[PDB]
Amino acid sequence: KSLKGSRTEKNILTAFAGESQARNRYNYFGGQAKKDGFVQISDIFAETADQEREHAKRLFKFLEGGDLEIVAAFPAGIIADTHANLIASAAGEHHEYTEMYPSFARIAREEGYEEIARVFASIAVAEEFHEKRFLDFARNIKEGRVFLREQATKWRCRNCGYVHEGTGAPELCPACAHPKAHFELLGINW
Amino acid sequence: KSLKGSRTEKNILTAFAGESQARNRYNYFGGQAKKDGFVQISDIFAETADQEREHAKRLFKFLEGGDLEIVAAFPAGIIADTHANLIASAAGEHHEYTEMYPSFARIAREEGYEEIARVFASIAVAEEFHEKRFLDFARNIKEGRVFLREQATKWRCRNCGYVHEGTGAPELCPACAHPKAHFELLGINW
Ligand SMILES: [Fe+3]
Ligand SMILES: [Fe+3]
Ligand SMILES: [Fe+3]
Ligand SMILES: [Fe+3]
Ligand SMILES: [Fe+3]
Ligand SMILES: [Fe+3]
Repeated sequence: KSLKGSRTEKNILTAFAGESQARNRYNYFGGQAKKDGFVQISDIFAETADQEREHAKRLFKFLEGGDLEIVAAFPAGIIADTHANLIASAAGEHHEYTEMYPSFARIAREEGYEEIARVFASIAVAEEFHEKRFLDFARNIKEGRVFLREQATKWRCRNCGYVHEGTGAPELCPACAHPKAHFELLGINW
Repeated sequence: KSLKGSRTEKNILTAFAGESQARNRYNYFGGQAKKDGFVQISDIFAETADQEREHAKRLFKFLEGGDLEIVAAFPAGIIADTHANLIASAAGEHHEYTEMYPSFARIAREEGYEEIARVFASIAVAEEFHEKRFLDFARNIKEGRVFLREQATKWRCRNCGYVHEGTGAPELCPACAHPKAHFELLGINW
């Protein structure tokens, strides 16, 4: 039915607003990650920013009216060092899939908007992987395993694609001469 | 002084939230412009989205705390045809420089935050050009002068840079074979 004048309508705008701020936060965090020497982590933040843009677009496409008042609490800033930024992000992601989305999906059902409850529940699934990914990176940093493993693996320079075998990523890539910050664990997903 | 517990603090988060949603709206509007056959207009929306990201970043950098509750009305959606999207954008831009920013700048002063009042007043200046730019494009569309003038001018294909002299942009660019949608009025600003 019509969305105008329902708790769900107000809920979609709230989700859109939080997702909108998250996209900006993740992009700023990506910038700081790059300046901290974590290029792979920098690009993940950027990718996540992009994915929130898409969660925001699906929700926005449901909206049909003019002005709508919202009451909501959002994190009042802070761009810190990368490890802290990763911890703050996971926490935000955590609240979305554990509290915000489940609740909004539940309400949309009570109100006869199953398709929107379907979308709200599906976004939460993606929000769970974002948190996990942020948590793993935070841990690697804290344990110092970002650029060095205990056993010998293959490392890839994201800048030129040079593959390196060893316990750790080299100081400078021998092909493109870009620094260690550009190396990641070689991955294959096909 | 400290920003915590001031009307200004709440005002910065509000500006950050609205700017955050504007960046997403302008990007969605850019997509629709591209699908409407207005590539120059599409890129302007994209550029504007990027500039709001930067207004949002300056404001965000002032924030120092945790969670903060906000009460505010935001436009509850709508991606329509390009002319309407341009009209809605100018209106939003209009409210920012005429009402929101002046007011927030005024309050920041009463509260001893001159530097923030300085930033708030400077953003409004940029918000005034965004509106004007959106208004001109809306008018050209409505009057049908997007791809055709009364006197003969020079038109440039944004895709390959081919310069065309005439009253109107050609159906297909002769160099890159991309359609009329890619042409703009040749401009020089140096
Ligand atoms: Fe999210
Ligand atoms: Fe997320
Ligand atoms: Fe390399
Ligand atoms: Fe703005
Ligand atoms: Fe603007
Ligand atoms: Fe061309």
